[PDB]
Amino acid sequence: RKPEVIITYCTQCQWLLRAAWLAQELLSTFSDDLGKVSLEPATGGAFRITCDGVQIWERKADGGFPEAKVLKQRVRDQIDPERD
Amino acid sequence: RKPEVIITYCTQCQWLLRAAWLAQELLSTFSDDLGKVSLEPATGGAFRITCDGVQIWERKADGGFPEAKVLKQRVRDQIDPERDL
Amino acid sequence: RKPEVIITYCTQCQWLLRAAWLAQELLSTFSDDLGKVSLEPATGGAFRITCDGVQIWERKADGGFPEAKVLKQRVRDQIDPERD
Amino acid sequence: ERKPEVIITYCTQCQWLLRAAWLAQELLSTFSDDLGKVSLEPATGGAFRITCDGVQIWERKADGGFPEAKVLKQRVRDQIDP
Repeated sequence: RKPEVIITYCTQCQWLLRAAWLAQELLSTFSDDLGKVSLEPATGGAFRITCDGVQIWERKADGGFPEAKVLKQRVRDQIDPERD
Repeated sequence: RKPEVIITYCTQCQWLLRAAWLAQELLSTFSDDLGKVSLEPATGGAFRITCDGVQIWERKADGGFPEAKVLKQRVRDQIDPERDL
Repeated sequence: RKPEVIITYCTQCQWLLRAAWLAQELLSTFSDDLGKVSLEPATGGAFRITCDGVQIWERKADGGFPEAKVLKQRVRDQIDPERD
Repeated sequence: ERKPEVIITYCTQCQWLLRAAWLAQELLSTFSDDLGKVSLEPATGGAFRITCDGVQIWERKADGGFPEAKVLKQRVRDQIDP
C-alpha cells in the first residue's frame, strides 16, 4: 500500500492544465510518500480530489480550486497528521 | 471500464516533468476514451508506460523517451486502431 | 509588435510550476493575441506579472497567487477589453 | 549584466504549447540562475524554432522534429559564456 491521489476534472471546461499542475505540485513535495497521482477526465464542471478515496477538495464545496499550499497540507494531514 | 495508462518514472532522475507532459499530451488527445492517466513515482532510472498492463514504452526497451506522436499512435492502436490522428 | 506577458517567479521557492501553469493558461485562451509569455527567474521571493510593463499582479499587493480566472480577466482588460 | 534569454517559437493550432512549455520548464529547472528568461512565442505553419539570444539552437526542419531534454539542455549549456 501507499497513498494514491486522484484528481477528477471536467475536460470540456479546459481544466486539464490546472489538474496536471496540481498533480506535479503534489508529486514534487511528496515524491517519496505517494504511490501515484491520477488524472481522471470527467464532465459538467467536475473538479474533485481525493486521497485513498477521501475527498480533500471539491469545487462547489470548497469554493473553487485549491491553493497548492492548501492541497499539500490536506494531503499531508491525510498521510501523517504529525509530519511537517 | 475505459482503458487506463500509467507512466511510471524515476523521481530522482527528475523525470516528473516529462511524465507530466506526456500524460497531458495523452489526455488532450484521448479525453473521451481514457479512463485515467496515472503518474507513478519510482527509482533507478525507470521510465515505463503501460496502457492497461500492456507495455507501450520502456526506456531501455525503446531507447529513451517516446515522442509525442509515437506514444499517441501506440495508445491509439491499443484502444482505437481505426482512428486517424 | 504584440503584447508580452512576463511572470517573474522565485526559483528557490519552487514556484516555477505555477508560473509555467499560469503561462500555459494565458497562451491557451489568448493564443491569437499575445506575442509571447515569458518566465523570468527572480532571486528574491517574488511572483509578479506584467503585461507590456504594466503590472497586473503582485503576490504581496494582490494577496498571494492568482486564480487562472482572475488573471485571464486582468489580461483581457489590458489588451482585448471586448471579450468573454 | 544581461543574462541569456531563450525563446521557444511554436505553432499554436498544431497544439504545441504543451511540448514547448514542457521544454521551457526543463530549461528553467536546470538553469535557474543562468537564464534571464525563457519565452513562449505563439506562431503558425508548424514552426518550432528555439533561439538563445538570437542564436538558433534548434529548428524542427533543420534538426528533424523536436529536441530531447538531454540535447537542448546541452545546447543551452554550450551558450552560457563562462
